[PDB]
Amino acid sequence: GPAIGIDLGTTYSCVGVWRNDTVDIVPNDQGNRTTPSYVAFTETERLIGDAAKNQVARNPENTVFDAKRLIGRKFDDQAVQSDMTHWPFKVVRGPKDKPIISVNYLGEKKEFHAEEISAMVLQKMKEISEAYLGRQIKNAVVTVPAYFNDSQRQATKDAGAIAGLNVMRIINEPTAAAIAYGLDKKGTGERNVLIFDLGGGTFDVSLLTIEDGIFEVKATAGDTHLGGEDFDNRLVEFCVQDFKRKNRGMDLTTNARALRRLRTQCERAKRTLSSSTQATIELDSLYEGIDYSVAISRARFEELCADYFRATLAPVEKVLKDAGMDKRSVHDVVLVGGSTRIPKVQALIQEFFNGKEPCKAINPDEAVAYGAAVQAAILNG
Ligand SMILES: Nc1ncnc2c1ncn2[C@@H]1O[C@H](COP(=O)(O)OP(=O)(O)NP(=O)(O)O)[C@@H](O)[C@H]1O
Repeated sequence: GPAIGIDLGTTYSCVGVWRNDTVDIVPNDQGNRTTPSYVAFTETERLIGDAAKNQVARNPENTVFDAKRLIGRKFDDQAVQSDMTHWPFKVVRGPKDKPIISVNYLGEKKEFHAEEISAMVLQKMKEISEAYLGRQIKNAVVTVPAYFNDSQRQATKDAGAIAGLNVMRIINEPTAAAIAYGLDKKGTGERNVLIFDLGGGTFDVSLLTIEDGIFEVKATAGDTHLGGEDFDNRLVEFCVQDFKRKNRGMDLTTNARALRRLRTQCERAKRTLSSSTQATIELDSLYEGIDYSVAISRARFEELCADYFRATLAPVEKVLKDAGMDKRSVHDVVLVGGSTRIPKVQALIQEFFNGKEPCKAINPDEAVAYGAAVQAAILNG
């Protein structure tokens, strides 16, 4: 049958298919090409994606996200123990030091491995692809960060198997982006490719070398706690303080629904600021019947995340140093991840590369899935 390519992201997942000998990115039920990597359990149903993410404030203990931060890892890992302190869902020690997510589902305590949560997200990707292609799908290529170990790779493959997918190969995310642009066919000799990947929760910089279609990850650097979510946090913080001074120090964070309405609008304001210089937040009866509105400029947003945007350049320096390579030696600079849509992030990378135009023709949050779909087709014959 036909083969698909899946980008199983920390915050958003994306699937690419083949129609008429080309790659199509599968739109979900909301017309979006990316789906939140969220699952939720209630007394009557399980919710996936947007439906799960939108009810997070109403059901925090049973809304699971960030399964990618847990997949193939051990319960006692310092990274796992640190992440657990910011999660409202319960994580316990299972046998063989395996993390167990503990929720309530259909009126009973239910346990899940991180790969069972990721399997739900992968099953949703299989469903939308089947609806889109009008046929059964099993063959897939699933991507992972280049730094993932054998345990994390195997657990991602297991998530695929639990979802009913035949995982033909687990490939690296930066390699998938390079494949998406046909960088393994661009010129003669050796090709140096830098993948600049800024998504919802993570920042990954990878330096690859290509020679005669063979890819080699030379160096990787980044921050697993730097993404679009942190930029929203800065906008949310600004609006929370602005409501305090407008309303005698009143704190809207005490009301989960009010904070969620604000956060939802900060996310949309941020997205508007990638195409417009002005964004408007206007929320009637936000907190204690008090109306809230604010005009947020692109300059203000850039000023609020000034430190974050600057900190993206250090891992670019780290990959070039680690490989003993100069920035002028890079033949292709590839923009990957939804947060690379931010004009200031684009301007900073281009300035660093002395005006060099990046590879950005493919939607940055779709490139990994696009590349995974190309690889899937090759492997499927
Ligand atoms: N037009 C836009 N302007 C600014 N940010 C955007 C825009 N569109 C999407 N984003 C951000 O893109 C992020 C999701 O990036 P995406 O690359 O889809 O996540 P991912 O694949 O799960 N990677 P990650 O979270 O790092 O592991 C969210 O924080 C969005 O707010």
